[PDB]
Amino acid sequence: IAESLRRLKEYVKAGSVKECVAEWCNMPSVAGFDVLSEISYDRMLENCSNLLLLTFIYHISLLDSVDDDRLSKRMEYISRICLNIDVNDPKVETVVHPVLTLTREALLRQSEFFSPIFKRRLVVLLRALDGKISEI
Repeated sequence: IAESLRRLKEYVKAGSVKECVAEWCNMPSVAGFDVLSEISYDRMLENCSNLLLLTFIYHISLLDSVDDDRLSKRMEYISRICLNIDVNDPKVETVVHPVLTLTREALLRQSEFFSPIFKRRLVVLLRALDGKISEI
């Protein structure tokens, strides 16, 4: 964890966005997520491949923290990426359906422990994920 945090911190400073996301996905710690969270989702969309973006939301869905502020960031990243992602990109055709399915299931598995604010926010997020699965 500690070696990885050091790399993440330096990638954020340099503005190495893809590198930040890829580093965190390889070592998806809570502390690392908090460093990465300095990078807004729009920068991620400009710099990361669709495969990497799907790797990222999958890892966010598994992260074992339900703290309100952290969960807010978790859900915002997932929402924005899933609304932006082109589910018809051939490069992700063999992963996009199972990844969206696993992402939804992962969030539901944690949902009993979400505060009421985020139980309600999840209903909205699930609708967005289901809409993307509906396209394909």
